[PDB]
Amino acid sequence: AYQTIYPYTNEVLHTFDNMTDQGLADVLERAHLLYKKWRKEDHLEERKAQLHQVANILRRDRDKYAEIMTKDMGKLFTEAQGEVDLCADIADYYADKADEFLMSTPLETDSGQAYYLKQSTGVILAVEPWNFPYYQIMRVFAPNFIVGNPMVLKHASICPRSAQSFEELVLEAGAEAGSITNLFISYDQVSQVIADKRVVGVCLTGSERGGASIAEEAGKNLKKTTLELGGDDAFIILDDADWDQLEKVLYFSRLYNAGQVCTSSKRFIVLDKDYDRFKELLTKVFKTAKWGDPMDPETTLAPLSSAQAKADVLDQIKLALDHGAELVYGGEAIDHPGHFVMPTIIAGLTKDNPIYYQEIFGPVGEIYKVSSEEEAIEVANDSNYGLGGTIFSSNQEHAKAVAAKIETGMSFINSGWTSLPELPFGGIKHSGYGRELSELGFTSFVNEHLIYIPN
Amino acid sequence: AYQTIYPYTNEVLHTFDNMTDQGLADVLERAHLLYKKWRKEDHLEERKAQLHQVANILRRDRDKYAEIMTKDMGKLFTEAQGEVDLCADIADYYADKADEFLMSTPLETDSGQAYYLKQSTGVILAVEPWNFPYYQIMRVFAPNFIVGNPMVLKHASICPRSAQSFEELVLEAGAEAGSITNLFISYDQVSQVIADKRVVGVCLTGSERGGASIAEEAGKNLKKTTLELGGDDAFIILDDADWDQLEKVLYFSRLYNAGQVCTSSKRFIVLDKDYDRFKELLTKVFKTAKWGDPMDPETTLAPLSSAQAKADVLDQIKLALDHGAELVYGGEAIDHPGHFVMPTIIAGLTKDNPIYYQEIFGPVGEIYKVSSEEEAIEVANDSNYGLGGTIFSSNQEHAKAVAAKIETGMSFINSGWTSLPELPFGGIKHSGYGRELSELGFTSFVNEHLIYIPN
Repeated sequence: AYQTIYPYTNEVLHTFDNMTDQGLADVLERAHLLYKKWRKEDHLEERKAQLHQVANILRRDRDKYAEIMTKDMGKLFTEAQGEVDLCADIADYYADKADEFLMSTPLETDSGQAYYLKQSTGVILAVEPWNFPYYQIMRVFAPNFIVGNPMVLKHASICPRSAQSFEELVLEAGAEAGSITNLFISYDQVSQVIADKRVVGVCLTGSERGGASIAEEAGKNLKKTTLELGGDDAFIILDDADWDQLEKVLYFSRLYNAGQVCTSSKRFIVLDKDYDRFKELLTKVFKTAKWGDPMDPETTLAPLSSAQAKADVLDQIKLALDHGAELVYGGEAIDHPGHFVMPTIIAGLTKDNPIYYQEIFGPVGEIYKVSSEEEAIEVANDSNYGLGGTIFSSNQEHAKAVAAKIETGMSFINSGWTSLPELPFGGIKHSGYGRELSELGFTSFVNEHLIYIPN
Repeated sequence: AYQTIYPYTNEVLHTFDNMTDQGLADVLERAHLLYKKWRKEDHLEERKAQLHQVANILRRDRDKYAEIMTKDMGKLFTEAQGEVDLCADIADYYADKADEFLMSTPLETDSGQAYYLKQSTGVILAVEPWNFPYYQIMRVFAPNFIVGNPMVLKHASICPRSAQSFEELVLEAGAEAGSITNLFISYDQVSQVIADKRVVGVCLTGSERGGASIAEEAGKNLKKTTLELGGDDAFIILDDADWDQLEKVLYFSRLYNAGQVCTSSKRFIVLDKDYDRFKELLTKVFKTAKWGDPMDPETTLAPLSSAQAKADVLDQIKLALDHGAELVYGGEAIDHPGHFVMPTIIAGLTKDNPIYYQEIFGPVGEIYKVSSEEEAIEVANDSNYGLGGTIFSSNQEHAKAVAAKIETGMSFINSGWTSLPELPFGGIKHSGYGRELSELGFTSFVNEHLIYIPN
């Protein structure tokens, strides 16, 4: 069921009715007709103006949109405002790069004249998670809206108000009905949408289980897909790391959004000589956390998104300890109605311990000890994920060399994760395939139409 | 079973045994280790020199490789020689472009420095068809080899000698064992390969059925894929078409490789005023066909690839006629042990006729009649396929404007299909997704690894 249940009080705020089969059919036909309209007639200029208007409205009513996310999945109101700003940046970026990104591409050949057009393909289905209600949508809506692919959205069950308000936001900006439509549907209906001839692609962000189910259904129907899955990013601290700068990013690196970030710095990798120093520094940092009302500007740690999320993180901590891990800090239950989990630090992780290979979507620092840089690289790559990662070193060329050896899609030098409109986002292995954002994400669902005239 | 049965005499020449579970396991491990070796050490220059050597050997022994394709699937020896020459060009092209294509790409950002590397990902599984034994393989092997992705191949059951000899060719070029390995496996074993963690991607060229099976399996395992499926390309003749130039390309457009080409000109779309004239012309061109021994340089029409192929084409022709189509030329059996089908032409096709929407992988010309350019476009787009197509017009500007309105991946002006290393190849709808060749095909299974350094 689609419901808004405030993670801070655990009170049901809204309950939405699921979309009917007839409604779904009407939505797909409307989207398909809109696709044909944009395919036969050039309406790019209008879409550009509309996307800029989406950005204007977000600026103006930022606090309202920020509060909706907080009440939906519990993130700090201040973090929610930051999320809105990034959405404004993404919307404006694609509106500005439109003409450039859609330009035809000349091809070098001495046999004749050749180039390819970048054309739209059809209706795109987007399946998104709750950790960044607006950002997850905008990452794919903005580029596809500009190319001309109408979109249908299946958002997470716990952030229906965010999903619904995004659709209303685009309609308010003046976009034609059908540009994007939220779908309060079940898993079976999602299968029907993917099997619908009017839908030409699927982009999903979420868990491996959901990804495997959606990709399997898409493959059976010959629909292209892009998958953005979990991560268990390695944060590697080399011997020449600047610890003054290190202390400044630690809180953000693992406790931002209460650790519910695919690119969170889940696995800290430190050298023997810095091991004790780091355990003490991370503990000092985690101790500054102040949990409570996410709407209060003083709160610096939000409650997890749901009761189930809290239960899973707590069980993972228990599992780690039961298999030999060492409890460095926290691990103490928080007495409060909200889904709170206190910052916790575990170490003494070994390959025979299950948690060594598991992603923990919570405020849990994990410390891995290595004796050399080569050992650091080995541990970083001994993972089923390959999304992000950080290399901390005062020597830029050194950091760049080590980063290249990490089997992952993204490497952040001397900093936790960052996402910007101009930077491609995506990974490898179980983190998925394909990319979102930049010009790379822009063409995921565009048809490169070759035009060839031989001499 | 994997067997070489000469289409001209229907004589079984070779019978190969299937690879075992252990053999498959040994191959995957070897390929996986080779991937690691190339990822840890720089062996690009050697791979470049080795790819050039593959081209040199193909050049030197062109006739032996050509005859192998002729004996496997029956194409004209002269055509087979042409395929080899294209393979030589594809090989030389990626060897020469290697450095340029692998260069790191700078990303413009005002927040700091950013760029992304083009790194290898792992072992790639290629599934190929018999229509172009060597070209189908080279299209994907050349780019992935340069990238550093070892490859495993599952080729068609009727062209095992081609598959086996291609592996021997790469070995003879000095490439390390495992660079590419042919696999005489079953469909079940193909599923195991896709589910093996050492395999990170799958590129298939073939029928919709095979495509859906492999893509569905890949999706379930979170593996990225590219699909090059069939086509039912429209060959549109506009009002200002140069009929002298038209007559020169017609034979090739539909009878090349006996019509067994995905980008064959299967649907001729002509205006009322030109209808009768085109019927006469196509009939005149088709009458020049000389079927017989494909090794004979006198032959201009080869037998189909198998008895089943022949049976399917003949049934499609019968189906068309039973539903209202008109027989304009041919349609009579050829008495000979070979799998021969004489050039046939049908017209009077209506949307109510099943064949109107079916691809015919044989020497069957189909004529659609329209009254205007708008109708020509509607017919061309009223298809489940969208691979290639042709626009015939003396006014290039006009031809290009019309081509842009066709929903397909490629448009050839005043000529039938053509494939070059520098040109991207692929389509939309049931024709698949993704592109081969060019730079686009080069990055299908590349990990664009982002390196970001904030100010």
